[PDB]
Amino acid sequence: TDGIYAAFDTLMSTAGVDSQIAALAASEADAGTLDAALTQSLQEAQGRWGLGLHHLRHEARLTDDGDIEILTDGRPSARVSEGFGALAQAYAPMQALDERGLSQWAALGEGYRAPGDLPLAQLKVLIEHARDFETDWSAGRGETFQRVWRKGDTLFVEVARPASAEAALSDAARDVLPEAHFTVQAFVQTLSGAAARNAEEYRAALKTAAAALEEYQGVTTRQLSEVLR
Amino acid sequence: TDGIYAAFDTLMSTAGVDSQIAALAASEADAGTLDAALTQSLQEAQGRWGLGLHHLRHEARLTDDGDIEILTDGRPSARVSEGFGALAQAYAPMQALDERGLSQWAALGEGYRAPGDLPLAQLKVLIEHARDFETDWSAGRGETFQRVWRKGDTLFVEVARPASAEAALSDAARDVIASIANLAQLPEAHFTVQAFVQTLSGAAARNAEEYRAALKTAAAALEEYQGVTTRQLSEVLR
Repeated sequence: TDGIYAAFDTLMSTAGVDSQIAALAASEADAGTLDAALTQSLQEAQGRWGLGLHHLRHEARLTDDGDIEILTDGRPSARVSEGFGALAQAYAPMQALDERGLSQWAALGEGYRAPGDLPLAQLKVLIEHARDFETDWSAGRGETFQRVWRKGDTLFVEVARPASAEAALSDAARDVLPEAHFTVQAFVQTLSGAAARNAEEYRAALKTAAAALEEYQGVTTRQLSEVLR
Repeated sequence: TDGIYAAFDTLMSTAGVDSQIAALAASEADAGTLDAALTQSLQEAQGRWGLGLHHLRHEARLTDDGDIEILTDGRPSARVSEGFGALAQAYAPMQALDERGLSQWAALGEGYRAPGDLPLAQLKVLIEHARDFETDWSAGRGETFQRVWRKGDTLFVEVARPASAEAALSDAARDVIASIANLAQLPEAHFTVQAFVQTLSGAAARNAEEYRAALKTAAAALEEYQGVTTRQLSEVLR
């Protein structure tokens, strides 16, 4: 019934996106307002899930049969009514994760990717004077991984810490359902305008993305610590 | 019509481009082969004329009436039957030259351009690790200027030494007389060699030392083509 908007909201919560879609529908929002918000929410969620599909366009839309269709590059690939397990399966063959759980796809697709361990003084040059560019993954502060890319006027700063469903669910027990398919594994901080050509803003964006990542992974750990009697 | 091809070849000579359109047409080459040779010649010429129109696609084609049409971004600009001055005039409003005679347009158009005074250490990073990028003009050796940009898989290195047609033509005249008459009808009244753009691809296009050597190759090509065209014009004047 009206549980389709709730089901989507639930999906979004696995990513720490507070979509508020049921509330939007309840307000009697038109279909186009609903579709724009569904899509904006999904796009945020893709940045958190760590699936590694930045190179694909993500959309979600209302269908006549009361379902929510999820598209990648314009092709439908799943329906929300199908459940969260099916969404995961639809995404899986598009993914290319390495042994660290880090996507191997480039975010800009096809082209030169710079090393992930450039000197900051050289990375600075890309940031200030390059056009589009992209960096391979590298380790970063505190058990995280990080990479950066620019597309247009926007700099995207990705910080990731891959963490299986087991690894969290479990690790919450060291204190003495949807999260089985999706969880917050990464955070992408965006910069634009002058800030996207400022290497010190980049460095601060890493710290911002890392803190927001750990806050988001902290909450999932609490649920699986209180759901533990 | 014989004269149309010859006219085109003469225009090309002002950039030291030996286009051989008259000989190619006399062998009765087909329209596709001729059009390709016309276009390749014009693109080469544009690199040396220093008009500053790298952001535009340049083409030339045979017409039905036996003419040659010159286009910029698919739009007809002038036909060779109109004369060398008509083509110069069509280009003029597309140009944007600064005080020094250097073009103000970017080669990549619309987007971020790096400043011209960049340290070599920084330029080296762009060359090795960026994708597309562009630099404004910087000072080079011996009164030249220089800039560099990458588009896709190709690195472009431009060295220029701006020079009006009047300067080039009068220098030729001065040296001819000193060594011993409708000037208006020469193609050199409107066109002269001001620049050379050297190209690098594949791995060399991301190699700092290939770039340094392209700067010198480009400078030396500028000398060579200013040399050949000056000698060519002087012979006519003699």
